[PDB]
Amino acid sequence: KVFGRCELAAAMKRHGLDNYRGYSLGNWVCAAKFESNFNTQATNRNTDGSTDYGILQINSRWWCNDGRTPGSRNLCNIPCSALLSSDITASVNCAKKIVSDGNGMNAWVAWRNRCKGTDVQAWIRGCRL
Ligand SMILES: [Cl-]
Ligand SMILES: [Cl-]
Ligand SMILES: [Cl-]
Ligand SMILES: [Cl-]
Ligand code: NA
Ligand SMILES: [Pt+2]
Ligand SMILES: [Pt+2]
Repeated sequence: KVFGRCELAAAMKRHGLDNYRGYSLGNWVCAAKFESNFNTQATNRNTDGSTDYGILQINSRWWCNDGRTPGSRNLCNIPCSALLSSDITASVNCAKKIVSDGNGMNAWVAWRNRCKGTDVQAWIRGCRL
């Protein structure tokens, strides 16, 4: 599913991301925008052989099982395919563990390079929330 901007902002707010670990909703909407362009079915293979999945590009090295990432963990206890659903629950639930892990939203490289320190409020501006 390709979410609209305000559509994803509502879904992410419903699922408790607004100010989750201190990160305002705009940060999560931005991170989705640059990780996946809001497409739940986004996948990207990494040179190390892991794959990133879903709206927040969650990596199989740590967080999910795809059966093809040797040596990896599955800390969200889900098949990576669950991260591709039109329903964002598995992605958000897994992202809450990721952002709790020590480095906050720096775990999402696109967030650090493109969202951090910017006017992230713009991403939710105008949305009924
Ligand atoms: Cl947009
Ligand atoms: Cl915000
Ligand atoms: Cl694996
Ligand atoms: Cl933090
Ligand atoms: Na894995
Ligand atoms: Pt909804
Ligand atoms: Pt939820």
